[PDB]
Amino acid sequence: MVKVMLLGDSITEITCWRPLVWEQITSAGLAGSVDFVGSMNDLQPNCSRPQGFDPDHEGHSGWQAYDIARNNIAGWVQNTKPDIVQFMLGTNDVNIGHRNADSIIGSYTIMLNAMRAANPRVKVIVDKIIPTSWSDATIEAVNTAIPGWVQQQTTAESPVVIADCSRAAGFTNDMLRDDGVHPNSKGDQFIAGQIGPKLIQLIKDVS
Ligand SMILES: CCCCCCCCO[C@@H]1O[C@H](CO)[C@@H](O)[C@H](O)[C@H]1O
Ligand SMILES: O=S([O-])[O-]
Ligand SMILES: [Ca+2]
Repeated sequence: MVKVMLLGDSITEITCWRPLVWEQITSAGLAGSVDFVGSMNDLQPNCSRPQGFDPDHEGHSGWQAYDIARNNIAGWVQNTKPDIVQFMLGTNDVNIGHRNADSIIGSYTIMLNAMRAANPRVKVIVDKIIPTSWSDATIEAVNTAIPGWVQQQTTAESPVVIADCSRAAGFTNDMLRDDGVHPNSKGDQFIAGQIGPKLIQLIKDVS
């Protein structure tokens, strides 16, 4: 099976886009070919769970890319050896850590280095980060940086592709919960529509 790790923070852990992506995989005829991997397996009870849903993920509410890069990622990828890694991180670096864009892209680099050390053929999706309701400018600065980072980092052996979940790709405030940070059902549909097709293409590419 193709092993996929859905790495992230609360936007991965406590949201419902992962079931939608699994549905897409199912619809593509790939549910028997795909194993979602990771240390966590919680899903909120208000999400519409497809039957057969693979609940494993590597989402952690409140965790920062800074910390994950330095303390956790090597363990997680060493334990699971994913073929594909999809992530959105950085929201807590800003809102909790008060870190800048240079910090966050640096932490990206350290995470990707660890993913590749575990698997030099890993295929990676980096998500441009959803906006906060208040259009946090350091989040946008990370988003403006992601394409250059990808250009610097992507290789034929280990491609890095972008799932653009940003303001600029259509993420509206109407897609946020009342806390101004997490996607509501509309934002989950949007997220799943950006990630799911890139993830399906990568799955198909895995040898
Ligand atoms: C720094 C932000 C860290 C994560 C805060 C997560 C807040 C999640 O909030 C929770 O969402 C649930 C639905 O998903 C609701 O059922 C709960 O009542 C609510 O507390
Ligand atoms: O969860 S509903 O507000 O889009
Ligand atoms: Ca699994």
